Amino acid sequence: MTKRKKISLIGSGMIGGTMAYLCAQKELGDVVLFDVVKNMPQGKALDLSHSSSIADTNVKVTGTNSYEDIKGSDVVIITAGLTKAPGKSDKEWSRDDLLPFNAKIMREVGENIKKYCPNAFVIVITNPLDVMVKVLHEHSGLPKNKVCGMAGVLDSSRFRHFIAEKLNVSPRDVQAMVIGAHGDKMVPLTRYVTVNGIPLQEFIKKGRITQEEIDEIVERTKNAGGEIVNLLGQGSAYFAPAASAIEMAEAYLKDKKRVLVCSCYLEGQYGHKDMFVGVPAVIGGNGVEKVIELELTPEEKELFDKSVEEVRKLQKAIKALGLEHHHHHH
Amino acid sequence: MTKRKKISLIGSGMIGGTMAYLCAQKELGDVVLFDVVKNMPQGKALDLSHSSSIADTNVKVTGTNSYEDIKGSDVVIITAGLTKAPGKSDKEWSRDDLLPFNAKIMREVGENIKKYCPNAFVIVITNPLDVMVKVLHEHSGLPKNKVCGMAGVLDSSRFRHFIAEKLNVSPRDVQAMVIGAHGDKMVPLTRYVTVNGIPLQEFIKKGRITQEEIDEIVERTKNAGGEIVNLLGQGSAYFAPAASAIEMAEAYLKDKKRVLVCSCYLEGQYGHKDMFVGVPAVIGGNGVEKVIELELTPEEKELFDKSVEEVRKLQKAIKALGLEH
Amino acid sequence: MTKRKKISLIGSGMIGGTMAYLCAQKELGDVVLFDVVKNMPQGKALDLSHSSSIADTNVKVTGTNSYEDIKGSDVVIITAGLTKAPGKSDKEWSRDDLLPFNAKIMREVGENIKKYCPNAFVIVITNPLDVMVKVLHEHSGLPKNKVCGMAGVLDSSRFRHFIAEKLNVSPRDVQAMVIGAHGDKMVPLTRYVTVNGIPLQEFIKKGRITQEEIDEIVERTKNAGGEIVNLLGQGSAYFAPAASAIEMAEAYLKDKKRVLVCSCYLEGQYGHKDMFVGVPAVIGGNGVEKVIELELTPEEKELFDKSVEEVRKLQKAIKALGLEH
Amino acid sequence: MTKRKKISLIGSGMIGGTMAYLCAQKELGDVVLFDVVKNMPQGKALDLSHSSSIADTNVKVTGTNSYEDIKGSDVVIITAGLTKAPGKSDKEWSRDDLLPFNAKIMREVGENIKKYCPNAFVIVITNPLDVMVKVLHEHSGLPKNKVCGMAGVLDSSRFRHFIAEKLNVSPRDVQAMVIGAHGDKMVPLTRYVTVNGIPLQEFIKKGRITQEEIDEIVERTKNAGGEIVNLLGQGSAYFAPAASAIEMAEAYLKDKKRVLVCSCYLEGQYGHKDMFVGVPAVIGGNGVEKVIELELTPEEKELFDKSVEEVRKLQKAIKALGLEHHHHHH
Ligand SMILES: NC(=O)C1=CN([C@@H]2O[C@H](COP(=O)(O)OP(=O)(O)OC[C@H]3O[C@@H](n4cnc5c(N)ncnc54)[C@H](O)[C@@H]3O)[C@@H](O)[C@H]2O)C=CC1
Ligand SMILES: NC(=O)C1=CN([C@@H]2O[C@H](COP(=O)(O)OP(=O)(O)OC[C@H]3O[C@@H](n4cnc5c(N)ncnc54)[C@H](O)[C@@H]3O)[C@@H](O)[C@H]2O)C=CC1
Ligand SMILES: NC(=O)c1ccc[n+]([C@@H]2O[C@H](COP(=O)([O-])OP(=O)(O)OC[C@H]3O[C@@H](n4cnc5c(N)ncnc54)[C@H](O)[C@@H]3O)[C@@H](O)[C@H]2O)c1
Ligand SMILES: NC(=O)c1ccc[n+]([C@@H]2O[C@H](COP(=O)([O-])OP(=O)(O)OC[C@H]3O[C@@H](n4cnc5c(N)ncnc54)[C@H](O)[C@@H]3O)[C@@H](O)[C@H]2O)c1
Repeated sequence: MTKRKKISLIGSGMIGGTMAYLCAQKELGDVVLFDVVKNMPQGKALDLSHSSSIADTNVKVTGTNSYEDIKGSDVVIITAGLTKAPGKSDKEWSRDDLLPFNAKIMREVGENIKKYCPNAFVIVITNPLDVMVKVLHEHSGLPKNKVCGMAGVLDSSRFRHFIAEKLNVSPRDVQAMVIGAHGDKMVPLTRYVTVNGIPLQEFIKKGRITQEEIDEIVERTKNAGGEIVNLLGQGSAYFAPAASAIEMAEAYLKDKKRVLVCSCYLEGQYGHKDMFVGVPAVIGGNGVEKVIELELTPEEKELFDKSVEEVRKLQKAIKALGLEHHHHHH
Repeated sequence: MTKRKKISLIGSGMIGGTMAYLCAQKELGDVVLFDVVKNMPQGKALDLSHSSSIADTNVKVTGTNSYEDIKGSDVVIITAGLTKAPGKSDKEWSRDDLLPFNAKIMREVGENIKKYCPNAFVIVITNPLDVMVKVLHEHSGLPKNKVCGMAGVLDSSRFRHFIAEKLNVSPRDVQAMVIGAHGDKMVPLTRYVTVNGIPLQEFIKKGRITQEEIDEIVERTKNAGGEIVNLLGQGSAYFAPAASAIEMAEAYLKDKKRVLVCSCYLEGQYGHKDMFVGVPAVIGGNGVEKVIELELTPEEKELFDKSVEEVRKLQKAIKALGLEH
Repeated sequence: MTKRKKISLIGSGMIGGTMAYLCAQKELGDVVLFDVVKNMPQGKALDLSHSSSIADTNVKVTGTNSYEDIKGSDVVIITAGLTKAPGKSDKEWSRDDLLPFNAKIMREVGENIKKYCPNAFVIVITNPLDVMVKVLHEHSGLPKNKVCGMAGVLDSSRFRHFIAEKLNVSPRDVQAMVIGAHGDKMVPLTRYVTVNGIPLQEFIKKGRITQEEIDEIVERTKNAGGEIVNLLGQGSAYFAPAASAIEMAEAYLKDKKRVLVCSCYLEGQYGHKDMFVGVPAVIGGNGVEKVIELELTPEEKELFDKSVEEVRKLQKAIKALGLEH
Repeated sequence: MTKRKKISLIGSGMIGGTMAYLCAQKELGDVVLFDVVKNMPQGKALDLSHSSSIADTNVKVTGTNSYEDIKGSDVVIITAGLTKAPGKSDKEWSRDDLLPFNAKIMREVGENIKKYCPNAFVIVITNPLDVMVKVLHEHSGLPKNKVCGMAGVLDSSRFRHFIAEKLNVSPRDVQAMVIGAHGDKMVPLTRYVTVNGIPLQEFIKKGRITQEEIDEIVERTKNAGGEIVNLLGQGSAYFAPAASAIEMAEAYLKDKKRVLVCSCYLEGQYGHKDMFVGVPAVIGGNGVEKVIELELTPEEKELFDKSVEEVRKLQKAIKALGLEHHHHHH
């Protein structure tokens, strides 16, 4: 027969479980919840199985501590890693501090994807996002188009939400993109914000929103992750991160050709190569099918290049870790 | 108790039945299917009721030949009318030719809404759309914000589909608007086409689409209705018209504040007043909450004004039939 | 790349177009609308394509007059055929009278499936359903588990709707099956009707429904198709038939293991073999995965056997037309 | 205008947030997330707002620490309370130990519903469920039909899932009910389990499932909550509890006339009155529109009555708490 789709969630914490719940609600495919922690993914998987019965969906949800259970996955979504570095206050939370904790996890996960599901589409969520996706790509041996990072869909959703709230319109009808690194140097593209294709500038000229208010929204978008960390007190955001990665997964599974901002492998676009960074892309059954090259103004391009320089600085730290290949398997 | 929403579909032909099906699938509210043809709406309502059981939804679908069954409707959607004028060929199909048959029907429907459901949000579909909506409005007594015509969501869906197909991207990510009259002088707004906010011009510059291809798509959008009439051989489009009207209805029922192009009563926007014509609008729980006045270029403004002039010409026929002015 | 599912709809009339609309709303897969009428499926496909843009779904809808476009289909759903026999009144409508017109069409469709998409799961709708499915199966060469007819989900949806309406509960919570032939000798299984597993008998005992009311509902279920034919005046039911077939298709495409009554090839269950007739079945990725043999009472068994005998009589006509045996 | 529906979630912890996410996904109405903990509901509400933008839904999600923000709620769902009593091991987890912690919370919540949204339909989740719903009803002054407890939909979903898994059929097609108290003396109604109306017994007679396997499933259903507590290590189940309460809310909001097992106020049915206990009911726009009286056999009825006696024993403990009315307002 043609089997249900199979989605493995490497990491069964807050984002992992929430993504599994979306998969159950949406009947996307069978789900494997993998974690290093014993019993917990099996417990969440039982709860999620019960929830599938309530939803009248037909979804097997399996919890596991064994990588071999990811064999034959169509999609793999990776959240394995730490959310907050120890000995740091909430207010000084930085994704950058997670780097030395999370890089070695990416190598392990990569080696296991290489062994058990080398044909999967792989979405990395673990921070610091743009360099974690590079480590994973390097150690997994996957095709450049079959690995990407979730960040832009989340950052863009934030930008959209804040603009839509201010204008009092449906967020369906706001288009907004945030490109570059997933961090403080992300680049919300104000000039590209539209309301059903109507430039945001029209609304400014009509006095429905001011430049000052837009500038505030751009900064709120940059700071949104930390805003939620400060309010929650434990961990980080999960409902929107989960939804963002599932939107990407959906695009792959059903070959939708969505235009989504993701951290993608560049091969010369925007003047850069051999790194992953946030750019608009077409996502379909071939994975990252196209990186779209925006006609950025010199000012936007300078912001983007400065963003990329933050990824290059993190990449130097990854190199200073020294990670050998074929550590776990080959 | 708070009751389910009640949606009355005045006209139970192709579009009306298809809209009822969406209401059953989406569990939007109870549905009244009204028509002047005896027994037909009752038959469709039984079929639709069976289909709600299959969908596991909770929807009463009532077919009727009596206007009294529209009492208390939250939303009324009007498709009553002819699709093709008697004695005309398919090749010469024109929405304008429907005018003398359908205008009288709008008057009658309006009179009934006025007594039975004056607080409804009313969506007109019957062609020729922009003048039909004005007849309905005038004879119903409804507030200007509580009546509109479905056209621009359909015309825009065509523009979006054709652009998305050429670019090979999801239509979710194509924004395209068509404003003006729902007819040959509709105005597909090429300058406003975006792919997730990215101007279509960027894709031209990169050679992903040519200006000639866009020009073809613009004309294909204008001609889409008659293309489908000629292909089908019977009637006219209905799957997309139904979905477009239901999108509008959902925006009202759930106070969504959608930005949708609809035929709206103008009160000076674009330099025009006291007609309905297609414009971007915010649709929510107060109906047409705002008409958005685009910063049209002089050339776009001219195209819009020539579109409005087609509505004004049709309105002269309405006045000459004794149906208002 | 793993491609989208491909669903071919052989017949692009009322049911075929409505099923395409569900596929577009539900984003089930790309759709091919095939018909012998030139240009009509192409027109509907354009309309449906526009409607997918409105739905924000990602669905190619292709209309065609060429069987070659069914190549590689995952699912094929067959509605090609007549709905009413020429020269008969509505009051005397009988599915049996369609047999000599529609049987030849099943042969032709089968021959094409055999070369172009022999690995498809095939759902037959064309009437008279139980014998049409057997002609298709025989001339297609498909495995017995890969072909079935849609009938029992529709008949059961009617039984469910009528019971749910009388009890004033959600039809989600009514389980009712109708087995046997899709015709006047269908068998609504009163003893198996439940409300969330609670036997209907409990509601009789409490006076929420009477035996006379149930008896009326049983007959209304049997007569439902012809009731809708008489009300509509044109054609026959389509909203519930479409939804029923799409429910079946979804069970296959997503390996759901739904328990649905379908016309299935019997291999000794109920004491019968080598015919298709309505039985409860588990539908999943291997098609008809299991026929469930109910513990019928002697009286129920007799009703089922008399239903099977109606299929056997129709099959004699099939043999006499030279279409198998 | 006719406003969106308004759903207030009193308690913004694991179940509360998860219910808010379902409301955002399903576009059920605007959501108020109330909690006594400062900042946390506001943080979750931001994350959920972002997720609504991703979902293309039109949902306002507000976090609050003020009861007045529940004014005009159509539905109120209460999870306010403790999940695990202190100083107890996971293996000895009991809903009964939560009683003295949670009763006073119910009085406070009730008094505020009375003041701010007396026309709401109220779904209680806080354990120990059947007596918490009684405390809430007593102190809120709501109509008997406008308050109920979520338990049976969850317990029944579990019974359904386990049966459906064993038979390898869609859980849509399994009907199973668990009635009585939400605890160890719940009563899974084996005789009423059906597969599209086909008695489970047919499947036993055909050898597709054994009585021994059914008996195991009945006990697994009784123990399911504790099973998940043991596996998770922290807190209790949330994905299915949330889904269960939203299914009940949906039934109300859209007047669906669903047949759902809920903890309902009895007025003589089953031989009992003036308590809430799990029974099948029709749920629609009038709330609990009908309690269905099953034709229980004497053996099933004995199990049900013993279940009710557990609720009566908890109720005596509630009485021994002594709670005065008009403590917070009136
Ligand atoms: N974008 C737009 O605004 C579109 C507009 N249309 C128009 O919508 C209208 C309906 O199209 P279809 O549903 O396809 O046509 P249809 O012919 O299938 O149905 C029209 C129904 O109106 C009924 N009707 C006629 N006079 C009536 C009366 N006084 N009251 C109640 N019902 C009455 C008829 O009996 C018939 O069932 C046509 O005028 C057509 O031109 C259609 C497509 C797109
Ligand atoms: N429960 C059931 O099994 C139900 C069965 N039916 C049956 O389904 C069939 C279709 O019903 P509708 O869609 O309402 O009819 P319809 O008349 O609207 O469409 C049938 C289509 O089949 C096409 N067709 C005829 N010969 C063909 C050929 N060789 N190949 C391709 N297409 C061809 C026609 O041109 C037409 O478009 C009828 O036989 C009807 O009795 C209908 C309702 C319920
Ligand atoms: N936009 C973004 O890209 C974005 C947004 C939010 C969170 N994040 C990141 O996502 C990651 C997960 O966040 P969360 O809230 O789900 O965290 P969490 O702490 O709730 O869960 C992470 C899980 O990873 C597991 N884990 C640790 N090591 C592992 C290993 N070697 N293999 C498998 N599992 C392992 C842990 O046991 C834990 O269950 C964090 O790195 C966080 O910074 C990124
Ligand atoms: N089937 C059932 O009925 C069922 C199933 C699961 C959980 N539960 C119960 O649901 C309740 C909630 O579980 P959870 O996992 O969401 O717990 P949780 O600890 O994650 O959240 C409970 C929240 O209640 C808040 N709270 C405490 N006192 C409050 C007050 N006076 N007002 C408002 N908020 C207050 C807390 O601050 C906390 O955020 C528990 O009592 C648990 O036993 C019942």
